[PDB]
Amino acid sequence: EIVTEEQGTVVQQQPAPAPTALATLATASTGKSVEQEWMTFFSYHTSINWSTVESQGKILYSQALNPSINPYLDHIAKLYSTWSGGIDVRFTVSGSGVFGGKLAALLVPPGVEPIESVSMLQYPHVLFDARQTEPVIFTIPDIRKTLFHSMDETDTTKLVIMVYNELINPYENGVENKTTCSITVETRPSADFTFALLKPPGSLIKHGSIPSDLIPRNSAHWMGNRWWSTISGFSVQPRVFQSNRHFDFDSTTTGWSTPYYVPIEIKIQGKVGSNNKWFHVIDTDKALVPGIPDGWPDTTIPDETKATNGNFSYGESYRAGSTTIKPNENSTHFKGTYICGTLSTVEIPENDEQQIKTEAEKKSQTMYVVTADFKDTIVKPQHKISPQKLVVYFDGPEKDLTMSATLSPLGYTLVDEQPVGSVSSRVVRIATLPEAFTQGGNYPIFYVNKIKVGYFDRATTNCYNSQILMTSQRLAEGNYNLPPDSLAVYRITDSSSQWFDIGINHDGFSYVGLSDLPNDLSFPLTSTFMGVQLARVKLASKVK
Amino acid sequence: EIVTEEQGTVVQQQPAPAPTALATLATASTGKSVEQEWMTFFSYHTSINWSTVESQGKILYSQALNPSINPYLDHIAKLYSTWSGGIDVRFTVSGSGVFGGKLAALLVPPGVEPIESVSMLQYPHVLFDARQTEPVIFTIPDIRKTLFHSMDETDTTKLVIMVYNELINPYENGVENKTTCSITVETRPSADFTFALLKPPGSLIKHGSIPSDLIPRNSAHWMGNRWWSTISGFSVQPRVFQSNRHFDFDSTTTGWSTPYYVPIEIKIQGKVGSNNKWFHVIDTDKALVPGIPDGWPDTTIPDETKATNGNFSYGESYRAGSTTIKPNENSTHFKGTYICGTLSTVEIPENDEQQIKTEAEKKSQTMYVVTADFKDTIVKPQHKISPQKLVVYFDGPEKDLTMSATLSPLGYTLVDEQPVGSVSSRVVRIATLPEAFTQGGNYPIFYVNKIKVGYFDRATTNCYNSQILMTSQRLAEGNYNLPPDSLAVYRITDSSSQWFDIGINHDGFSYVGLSDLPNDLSFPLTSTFMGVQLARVKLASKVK
Amino acid sequence: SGVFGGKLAALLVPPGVEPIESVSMLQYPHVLFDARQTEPVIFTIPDIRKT
Amino acid sequence: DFDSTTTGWSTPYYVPIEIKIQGKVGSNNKWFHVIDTDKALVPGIPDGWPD
Repeated sequence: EIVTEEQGTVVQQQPAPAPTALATLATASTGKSVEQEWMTFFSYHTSINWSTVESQGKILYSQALNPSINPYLDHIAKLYSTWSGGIDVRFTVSGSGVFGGKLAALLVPPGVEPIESVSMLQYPHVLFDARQTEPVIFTIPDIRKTLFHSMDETDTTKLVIMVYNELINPYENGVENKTTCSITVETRPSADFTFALLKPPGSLIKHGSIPSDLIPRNSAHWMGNRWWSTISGFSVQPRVFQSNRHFDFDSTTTGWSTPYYVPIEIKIQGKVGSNNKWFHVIDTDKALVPGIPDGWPDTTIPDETKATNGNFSYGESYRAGSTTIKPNENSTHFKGTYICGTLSTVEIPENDEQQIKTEAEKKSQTMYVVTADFKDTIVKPQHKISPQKLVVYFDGPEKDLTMSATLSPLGYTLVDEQPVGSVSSRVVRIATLPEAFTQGGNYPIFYVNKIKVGYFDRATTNCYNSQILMTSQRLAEGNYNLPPDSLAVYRITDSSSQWFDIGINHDGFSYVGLSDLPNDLSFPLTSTFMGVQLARVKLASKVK
Repeated sequence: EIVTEEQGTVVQQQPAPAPTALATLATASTGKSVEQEWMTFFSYHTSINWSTVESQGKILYSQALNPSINPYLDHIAKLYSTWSGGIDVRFTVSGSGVFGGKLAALLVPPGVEPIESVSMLQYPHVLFDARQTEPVIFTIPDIRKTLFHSMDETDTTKLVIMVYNELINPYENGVENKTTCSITVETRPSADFTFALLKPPGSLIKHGSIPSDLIPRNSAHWMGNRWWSTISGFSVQPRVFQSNRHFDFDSTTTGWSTPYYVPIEIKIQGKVGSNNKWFHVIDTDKALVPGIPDGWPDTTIPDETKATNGNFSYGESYRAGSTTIKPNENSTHFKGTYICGTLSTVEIPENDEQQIKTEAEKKSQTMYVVTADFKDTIVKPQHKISPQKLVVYFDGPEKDLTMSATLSPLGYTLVDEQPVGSVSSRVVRIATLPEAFTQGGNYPIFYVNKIKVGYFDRATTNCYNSQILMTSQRLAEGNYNLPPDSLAVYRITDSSSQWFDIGINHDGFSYVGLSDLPNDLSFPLTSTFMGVQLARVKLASKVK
Repeated sequence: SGVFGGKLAALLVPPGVEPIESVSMLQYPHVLFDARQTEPVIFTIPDIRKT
Repeated sequence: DFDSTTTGWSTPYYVPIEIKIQGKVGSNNKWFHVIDTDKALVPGIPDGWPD
């Protein structure tokens, strides 16, 4: 016997009413009419502020065709794996009848990235005046070279709206008297829009999905990559770099820790006649790399020093004013290490010879972890990590003890006026060090955290990060698609009326269209995915 | 001017092709036919194992009508706010022609919870034999007393399948020779099924949604409520209780910390001529309750002791064998406190009189936090927390220092053989202490963690939890609906072939249909939401 | 043997999707043949492509 | 409680109480302790023990 997809004998149940009755009762109270109701109404998309300052050429809107534009389509598309068809877009302009000015509408073919310039108007285009009343509906046709689209495709037709003729106001007093009118954009799926093949519930996607959730909605959720503190600033460098918790669009990592902040479980060795301060780490419980423990800080001491017992000691030229800083003043032998509380617990042999148990009865102490070279007399900085260069510093034991501990990064032994990991030479590599250079008009950036120091009341220093923590987790555990020649763009909007575009390249680093972002930024920031653009295209921004 | 929902003038764009052409190309390569394809095929639901052991009366399947049954309907339902109509269910039985036996199909009205008993067959019912071939399709009609359904409704019609006549096999050798055949259940939305009113994208739900995601899919993600370790066992008590990170279905908490594990930021005071070990906490940076710091452990010391300097010291009758334990052996003055690493940093007055800076140049030390009474000479246990009873223990300072720190719970000072928080009297209340008692045949349970101690090599003790951490976060930040008389049920399935039902009551505590769960349980467990049942109904289980 | 029991489900997974060993895959259109088959079942695999 | 809940330790029925007492050797006292009980709702406390 063969059972088809709907095959089966239907049996009637005794306690069952007449469907038609209840059916209409529903339709009646509910008002149900059509099925894909979203086909019968325009849904908000975005809005445009056309001011009298924007001159001829300025692009005020550039959207590419894609089911994502419509919240409804976007949701349904999740069940399917194919799409095709266009999407209608409605612009509703509302300016004074006294105004003057005209916008231009272009339809750019697929496979060609439009540039912002008047020369764009040397292409067939439609105009609509500022005093336009009834909304205009432009249909973005699905010009494609394939039989249908894949959920991962993004190179489609594009509708661009640009300033044709400057906005004018007869009452315009001058330049410092900007005037502006709004334009609201809405979408409605076109008659020929269609989702195609359904995909089995648990199946996986052979070609990753579009990266639209790599940067959380509110900066309130922007934890760091290096440190766990909440991001509170940016840094536009001509060259960004990092290797630990940094993750690739291919879900690969040159690091030794996962995209999470978990406690560190090491094991310290202590023999007699050895060192009584700096210790070597042996084995580990939780680790991604066979030897190096998950989470182990990716930084090393600035200069070489001897394994001498010491404590905090910063010159007077520090937190007593706004003076400068001299690398000589700070003489904290364990400068540069990462401060992290712990839970100590030494082992006891069946024949406790020395006063071991005496140590096992001692209160655990905060260690000062780090990665460096150790020859029992000197501690030299080594950025090439290995299951050997793992050293901790504190009071420690003396006899032949095998003390195991559980660390938890909390602070950092201050060193200079410069942020943590701002120097390549000091960043713990491991084989290779990922990096992202300036690309024409896009400069890479570092996400600035705030790590705690260890002597100055409750002060802290700035810590650099290669990517928001969520960005790392998603690139890690996810499967995203992005053509190397391009980058996933996001709109960062300030708590005021300031904003700038951030683009993530295939490697995993974020870029910006500026060579330096402003300091004054009401940080309760917000983000919104824009789409995928080319790297050789300067990113947008309305700062200053 | 008034613009309707689709109003707008359509303008034709110059560079645009003929839609009809590309349209068909799609339809042709894609095979697109109907729109709600899920209306044309049965989708897997669940399966039933009918063995020759199950006797007349046993219910093998009891599903209530609800769009959630169908993965497709379930997804679409998210756009809407109303539903109504039935759903077809297909049973496909496959047993040997040599078998014998019959199952019964009932249709229970809404508003009546069926009980498992033969007396159920004294109700109209349909039978299908074990050697049935072609699948049978039962339609669950939507019998309702309202005009339509709300996404939060759950009290609908119910289809029950029960053993009518024991399964038989002529080759059945005996009792220890169980035989069994499979039955697979599938669903297909009925002709009259309909989603009704759409809901504005950002709007909120006035009546919370059904609790179907309160317990994660894999136990690998089951972190604790009290401790952050991964759950690894259960404990069926005649009375469960907790108050800290425990959350209510109303998103309320009688605790003082949020559903997350974040570092603790306190402030210790130290004056001359005071105590040199146990210290009082002053202010705090991060806290939910105005005075008590977020995360502060919810346990207190067992007995009263004097503020004397001490260290770990457990009798020999501990970790040297499998002996018992005497509360006299353990003389660790700070028994019961929570071990947690920290980052110390004392303040410096503009006129450092005493040797303050001398302290500011000292390596931070692990503190032993806890909640208790303090009169500088004696430390008595007090379960009624307040911004006063916050005391820490360690070496600390002596002069007039205002030392601020940042804690991080890592361990626990062992005390007895019993798990943490297993005693009401010791659990830090605050005004009231939530609890859940046995309910006829359902006994409340505790989720068992594994917290680290502080002296025994790398050993640990069991820690109790009132709810999986995710459960807490969701009840916290979410909006779920559940009639107090009922409880959200979940199927916990062992890595072998063992399983038991867990029901969460409105208060937030989980229950079980047994008075004691087995120890041997391959813990890579899995969970799957079953629905909402009454509390006066013993939960299912196939253990032993 | 004609005395056995059991069903086997067949399904076509479109391109760009990797199947997994889960019953979830059955929450998709599928036909099924029985262990006690008489005459062979022929499934014809369509060539779904965008080229 | 209205939901069959009881903060107590005994059932809504009056049934006999069964306990075990500890006989003291090195002492002459009249008050004895109870080791354990056989029938109980709450492990440890006998069902029906006075209020």
